[PDB]
Amino acid sequence: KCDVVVVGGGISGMAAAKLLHDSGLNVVVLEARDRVGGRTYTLRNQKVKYVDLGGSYVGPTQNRILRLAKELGLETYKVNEVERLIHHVKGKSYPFRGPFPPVWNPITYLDHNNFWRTMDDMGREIPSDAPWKAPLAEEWDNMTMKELLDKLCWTESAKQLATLFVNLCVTAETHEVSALWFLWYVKQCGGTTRIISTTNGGQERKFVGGSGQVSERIMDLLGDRVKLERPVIYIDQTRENVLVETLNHEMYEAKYVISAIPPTLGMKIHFNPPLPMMRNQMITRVPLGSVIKCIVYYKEPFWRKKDYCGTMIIDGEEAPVAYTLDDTKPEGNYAAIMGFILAHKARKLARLTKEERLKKLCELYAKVLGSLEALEPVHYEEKNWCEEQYSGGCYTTYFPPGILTQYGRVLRQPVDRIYFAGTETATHWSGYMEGAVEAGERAAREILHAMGKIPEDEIWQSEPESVDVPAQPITTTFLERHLPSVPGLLRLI
Amino acid sequence: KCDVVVVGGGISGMAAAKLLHDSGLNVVVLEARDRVGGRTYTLRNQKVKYVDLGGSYVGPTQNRILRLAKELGLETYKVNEVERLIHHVKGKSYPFRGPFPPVWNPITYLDHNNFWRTMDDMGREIPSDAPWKAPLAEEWDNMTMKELLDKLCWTESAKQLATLFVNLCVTAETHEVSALWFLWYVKQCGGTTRIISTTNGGQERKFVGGSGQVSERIMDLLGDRVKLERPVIYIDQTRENVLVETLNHEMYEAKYVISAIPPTLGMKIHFNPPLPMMRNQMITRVPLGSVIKCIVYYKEPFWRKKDYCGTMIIDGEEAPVAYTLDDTKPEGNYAAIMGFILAHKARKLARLTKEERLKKLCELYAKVLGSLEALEPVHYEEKNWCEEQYSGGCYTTYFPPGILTQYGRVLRQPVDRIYFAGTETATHWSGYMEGAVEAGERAAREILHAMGKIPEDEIWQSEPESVDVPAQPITTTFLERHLPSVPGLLRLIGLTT
Ligand SMILES: *[C]C1=C([C])[C]=C2C(=[C]1)N([C][C]([O])[C]([O])[C]([O])[C]OP([O])(=O)OP([O])(=O)O[C][C]1O[C](N3[C]=NC4=C3N=[C]N=C4[N])[C]([O])[C]1[O])C1=NC(=O)[N]C(=O)C1=N2/[C]=[C]/[C]=[N+](\[C])[C][C]1[C][C][C]=[C][C]1
Ligand SMILES: *[C]C1=C([C])[C]=C2C(=[C]1)N([C][C]([O])[C]([O])[C]([O])[C]OP([O])(=O)OP([O])(=O)O[C][C]1O[C](N3[C]=NC4=C3N=[C]N=C4[N])[C]([O])[C]1[O])C1=NC(=O)[N]C(=O)C1=N2/[C]=[C]/[C]=[N+](\[C])[C][C]1[C][C][C]=[C][C]1
Repeated sequence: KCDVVVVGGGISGMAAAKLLHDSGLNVVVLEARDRVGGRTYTLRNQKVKYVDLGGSYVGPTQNRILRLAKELGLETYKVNEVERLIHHVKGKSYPFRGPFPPVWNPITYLDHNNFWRTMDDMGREIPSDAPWKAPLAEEWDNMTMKELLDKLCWTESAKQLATLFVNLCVTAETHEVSALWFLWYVKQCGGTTRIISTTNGGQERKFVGGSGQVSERIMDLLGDRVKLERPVIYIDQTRENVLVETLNHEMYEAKYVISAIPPTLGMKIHFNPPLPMMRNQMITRVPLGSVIKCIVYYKEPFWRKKDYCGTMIIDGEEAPVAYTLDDTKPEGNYAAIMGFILAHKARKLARLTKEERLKKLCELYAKVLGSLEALEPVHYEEKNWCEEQYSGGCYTTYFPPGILTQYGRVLRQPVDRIYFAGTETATHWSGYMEGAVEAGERAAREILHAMGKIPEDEIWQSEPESVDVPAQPITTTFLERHLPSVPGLLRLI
Repeated sequence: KCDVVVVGGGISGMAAAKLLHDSGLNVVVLEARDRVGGRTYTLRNQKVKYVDLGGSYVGPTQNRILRLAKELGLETYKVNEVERLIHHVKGKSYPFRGPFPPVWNPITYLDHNNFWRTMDDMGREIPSDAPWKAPLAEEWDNMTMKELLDKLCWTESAKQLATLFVNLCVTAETHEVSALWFLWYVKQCGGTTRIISTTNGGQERKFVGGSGQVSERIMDLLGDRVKLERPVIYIDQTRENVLVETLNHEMYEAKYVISAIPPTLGMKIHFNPPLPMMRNQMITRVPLGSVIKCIVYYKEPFWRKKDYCGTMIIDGEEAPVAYTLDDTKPEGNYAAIMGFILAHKARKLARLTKEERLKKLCELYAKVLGSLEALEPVHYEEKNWCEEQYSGGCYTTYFPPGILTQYGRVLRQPVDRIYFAGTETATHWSGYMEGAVEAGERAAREILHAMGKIPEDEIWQSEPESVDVPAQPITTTFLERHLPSVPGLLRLIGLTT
């Protein structure tokens, strides 16, 4: 028994556990599996030395995990983006530089340009704070991303790219998801460019040694306080001190509980009293994406000799993987290529043996890169989050049509003495590790204010720009921002 | 410890507990609350005598619950449909007879006609057995019912009626739901007419005294074997006998477990080993509807004197309730009007005090019936399932866009020795009580075949027509089935010639 019990073992949890504890409070972290990273997990073994099988990239805009990571003595390193990149469409590879693949036909350049531009216009109107307050909230929330794309794109080229863009960020199908939501999501990281970018944004760097380290080291900083194998089963706010209880068959009491489960996973616990109605149902409507992350390892980074860094953007159904990044260690060390198997594909491809899938991955790469070499892997590693009981799937939680709108404002409303962290709770970079920190921190601070050691003021707190990962702003073009849409051009005539 | 553990206390479970037990097997029903009715619950108290707060109607098509009901000595009674009915639109009531409200405008008579006609054409094409197998499964599954109506309906009159038709049957918004799914649902009951009808189909009869009876009585036939207050928390197939465990802190073991939790509510349990990928994620994408059931009681059934039985179909937002049935006991006894608060409205009006809601319903009724009398309730009763931890919501589970298609075929794939009941699992009338029976029974039988006391043959079993609720088929009209759509008419117009 203690002061405050935290229900998740992952980054948001620990971040929060620590904040509290750096603050004198007596904390305890109930964590359900033997490891402690979140959807964050770092394999270590001679063949690979280390690989993030969970989440790794981290960037310019993400001032907080950067910071936390530093305090625990960790270091960044940039991802390879020196050579050229590839957009392989209709069976051929086309190389290029810069964040964005070039388009040929004017009546298409116009389209694409409108597409993204429009995503951003549409977002500039959604408070991150609270998406459900947008002038057009409902209209956008009762529509599906596919609907939007269908309405928005006069060219197939664009319709597909956008699909992919989407398949790629969040984890599912243009048809699986609320427009209002997805629109929110992108903006809440600073829009298209920031998010899609390797170099001046989202996927610039990985952490030396693994993002796993983040939470392990906080565990180290915490005493015995972090209890592994402690699936929390049952929470009771009935009396005064709160009781939490473990599948284990032990009890803990405190005067507060932060929960860092991904929202759905709340169903995993039995509450008494019952949750208020909105929450109770909300927990039931907000699932997780599906993805298998895969890493194929070669003797050296053969791509570079062909003046490709290993970034492939790949169009089409026949392809197991649509996006690929270089995963070689910072030293020229373990040549590898990283790749995601998204959404429906993640479920189709699951049935194959690991082996069967490597063949597929390779063959693809050999073809896209154009090099027999890819046919000669030297080691493979993959994780399929789909199958994880205590995670539910990967990257994040998505919102289907009906929902942000109706159940949205509940996600982080406190229930008596339970407050709620978790990346899916953030406001910046939710969905990503940074999110997961802002969350926990904001949470815990909520509890502090409750206990009276701090004002409304200091629940929400600012993000001092890191010095190691400075951020430069986003640039537009008179042309880029006044060319007509395909319709405009039509009306112009 | 025992033979087979069943996880739900509701109709599917009991139905199934029984079947097994009628068969010599050593059963046990772990149920989580003090009661035992499903999303089936019967209030009892002088003011009311009894009222189903949960699910009550039952009808011509539903050959099994009728039957079980009978074996336990229960009796049907038809619901009032002698007087006329009302379609209240744009603020006026229009009375009528027959299951279907009449429409003025031909250019609209045609539309409606096509609307429903289309729903059935569209469903003659989806094997109930396995909806995901339709020639156009995907296309229809990545579409939302709102899209379909939008695409399908050339007239507001129709778009609105249809919307309501949906808000009503399932329990969500045209935009929350998969076309493919909803289509499936309707057809899996035998289509529009069967389903919408009071008299010759869906809502013909209530049981006397309450549906609750059904499951209680089985609990009676069952020994102590039914354990209330036993939230199952944890199920372990690791070894050989399976262990299930209660929040209570006691353990049962068996050689099979039937689960009768509505699917999502699986999450409620910790599995080891972990459920296979698909199931693990499916449990998570398939929620329930939202609805508050409401019953207002009057001195006598005043509407009848006005030659209305109290069936109100009510269009518009300004309305807390869109469908209303007479609930007066079969004797002329407790004058009452039943009504549903659907979908978004369920959540909007939830904030109001019970009181605030009564004023609202009444006022509503007073205007629609046109009768100061309704301003004079003599007692009120209401349930809001939205707030129920061990149910999730009401009538049933719905599938959003992505999903029947992908995670569908798992709903009832067994996992080692866990087999899966619950209405959400049926093939007929799923979503309804009948369903829940077909499920449970079929389930159990699945286990029988496992143990080798029965062949593949007898897992799925047929449905002998009730004598007391005989069923007559669905009737079409040369005209009904050849009038053009508003498009057809358009294309017909060929001034060219
Ligand atoms: C999975 C993943 C992947 C695969 C990938 C990725 C990721 C992921 N990410 C995301 C992250 O990870 C997130 O954000 C985080 O992690 C979250 O965290 P949190 O909040 O904490 O949650 P978690 O972590 O999970 O934790 C949880 C915990 O809890 C526990 N439990 C449960 N239940 C329970 C418990 N206990 C007791 N009782 C009970 N019941 C569990 O177990 C745990 O422990 C990401 N992120 C970042 O940042 N980075 C990266 O990299 C990532 N990744 C990704 C991304 C992708 N991208 C970027 C791509 C792209 C491209 C182009 C465009 C766009 C995008
Ligand atoms: C709710 C409802 C309402 C409100 C209404 C209705 C309904 C309902 N219904 C439906 C029914 O209810 C269903 O189907 C059934 O009941 C189901 O059952 P099952 O299968 O078994 O499931 P349940 O019952 O829920 O059971 C469950 C059990 O389990 C338990 N738990 C949980 N969790 C747990 C447990 N244990 C251990 N552990 C754990 N974890 C619980 O508690 C329980 O016990 C219906 N149906 C019929 O048949 N009828 C009727 O009436 C109904 N209702 C309605 C309907 C409506 N309508 C028809 C209307 C319309 C109009 C026009 C057109 C169409 C429609």
